[PDB]
Amino acid sequence: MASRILLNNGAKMPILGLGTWKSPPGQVTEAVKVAIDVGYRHIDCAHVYQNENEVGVAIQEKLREQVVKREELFIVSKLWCTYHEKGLVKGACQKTLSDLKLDYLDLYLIHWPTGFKPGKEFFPLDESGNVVPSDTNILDTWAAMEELVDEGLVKAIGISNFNHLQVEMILNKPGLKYKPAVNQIECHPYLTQEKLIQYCQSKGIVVTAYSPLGSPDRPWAKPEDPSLLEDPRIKAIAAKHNKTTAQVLIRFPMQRNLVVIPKSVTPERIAENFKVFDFELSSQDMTTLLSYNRNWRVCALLSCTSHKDYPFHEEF
Ligand SMILES: NC(=O)c1ccc[n+]([C@@H]2O[C@H](COP(=O)([O-])OP(=O)(O)OC[C@H]3O[C@@H](n4cnc5c(N)ncnc54)[C@H](OP(=O)(O)O)[C@@H]3O)[C@@H](O)[C@H]2O)c1
Ligand SMILES: COc1ccc2c(C(=S)N(C)CC(=O)O)cccc2c1C(F)(F)F
Ligand SMILES: COc1ccc2c(C(=S)N(C)CC(=O)O)cccc2c1C(F)(F)F
Ligand SMILES: COc1ccc2c(C(=S)N(C)CC(=O)O)cccc2c1C(F)(F)F
Ligand SMILES: COc1ccc2c(C(=S)N(C)CC(=O)O)cccc2c1C(F)(F)F
Repeated sequence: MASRILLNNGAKMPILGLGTWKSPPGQVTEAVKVAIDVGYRHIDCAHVYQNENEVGVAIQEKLREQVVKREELFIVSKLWCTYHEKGLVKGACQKTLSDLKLDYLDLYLIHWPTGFKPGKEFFPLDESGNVVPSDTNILDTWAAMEELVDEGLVKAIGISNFNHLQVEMILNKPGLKYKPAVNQIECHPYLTQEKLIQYCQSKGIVVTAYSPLGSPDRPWAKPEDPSLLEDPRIKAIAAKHNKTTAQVLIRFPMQRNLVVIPKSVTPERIAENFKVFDFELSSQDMTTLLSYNRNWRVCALLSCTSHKDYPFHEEF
C-alpha cells in the first residue's frame, strides 16, 4: 500500500494520520512525538481541541532533533464555527499557526458547515438547548479560505461534515478559485458513507474518515450504544489476521482509498495503530465490514439540528 494519496492541489497526503480530539494537553506532546517516531507524518488538529500549543511543542522538538523535516510533515487544522465571518478567518488560522509554531498548514478545513455566534465561547447555546448561529454562509467563508492559500498560510483548503449538496454549492460557486481538496467525515463499519464517498471521489475530492474506532471516549457515549471495538464480528476478522480490532478498523478505510485518523494518547496504541501496512483485509473481510452499515453516527450533534446549515438532514 502506497502511504500517500494525491490531492487535487498536487500535494500528497499521508493516508494514516494521528487524531488529537480529546487528547489531553499533558499527554499530547508525547503522543505526537511517539507518532512521528513510529512513522506518522500526518497530524489532525483543530483550534477547538485546545491542545495545538502542545502539538506544536512535539513538532518543533522532532524538527530540532532532526527526526523529520517540515516538508515531510502533513499538518491539518480546522477553522472553528465561531470564526466563519470573513474578517475573522485569517486571525483564526494565524492563531493556529502561531500556537503550532508553523509558518504554513498543509491543509485547513472548514470544521463544520455551521457558523456559530462569534465571541469567546466555542459552543454558544440558548435556553432551548440549540446552538446560536451566525449570519455566515458557506460560499463567503470558502472565499475567505481561498485567501489563505493566496497569502501562503495554507497549502490546501477543504471541508468537514459537508453533505454532498453543500459540497456542490462550493463546486458551483461563481468565480471559484480552489476546489475543496478533502471532505473529512465520520466513517466506520456502522456508518460506511458509500454515497457521500462516491460523490466526493467522483469529483476528485479525497475523503478522510474520522472516529474510525467509533470514538469510545466521546463525552456522550452511552452503555447501550453499539461498539465497534467490542463487536465480535470484527474481533473474528482481527483474529484471522493476528491483528487487533483497532488495526482492522484502521486498515478498512485504507483499502477504500480513504485517509484515516485514529486518535490515541497511549504510546503503545499509537504504535499498534500504525502497524497496518503489513497485512491486507481480504475481499471477504472488506465486503463483510461494509455489510455492517447501520447509518449510525457517534457525532450527530443534536444541539445543532435547527441550524440552517446542519449537514445531516440530507440523504448524503
Ligand atoms: N472533523 C470533525 O468533525 C471530527 C470529529 C470527530 C473526530 N475528528 C478527528 O478524528 C480523530 C479520531 O476520532 P475520535 O477521536 O473521535 O475517535 P477514535 O479515533 O475513533 O477513537 C479514539 C478512542 O479509541 C481509543 N483507542 C485508540 N487506539 C486504540 C487501540 N489500538 N485500542 C484500544 N483503544 C484505542 C483512544 O484511547 P486513548 O487515547 O486513551 O488511547 C480513544 O478512547 C479525532 O481525534 C479528530 O482528530 C474530527
Ligand atoms: C473544547 O472542548 C473540549 C476540550 C477538551 C476536551 C477533552 C480534553 S482534551 N480534556 C477534558 C482534557 C483531559 O482529558 O485532561 C476531552 C473530551 C472533550 C473535550 C472537549 C469537548 F468539547 F468535546 F468536550
Ligand atoms: C470538557 O469541556 C472542556 C474540557 C477542557 C477544556 C479546556 C482544556 S483542555 N483545559 C482547561 C486544559 C486541561 O484540562 O488540562 C480548555 C477550554 C475548554 C474546555 C472544555 C469546554 F467545554 F469548556 F470547552
Ligand atoms: C457543529 O456543532 C458542534 C460540533 C462539534 C462539537 C464538539 C466537537 S469539538 N467535536 C464533536 C469534535 C469535532 O467536531 O472535531 C464538541 C461539543 C459540541 C460540538 C458542537 C455543538 F456545539 F453544536 F454541539
Ligand atoms: C462534555 O462537555 C460537553 C458535552 C456535550 C456538549 C454538547 C452536546 S449536548 N453535544 C455535543 C451532544 C449533541 O449535541 O449531540 C453541546 C455543547 C457543548 C457540550 C460540552 C461542552 F463541554 F463543550 F460544553
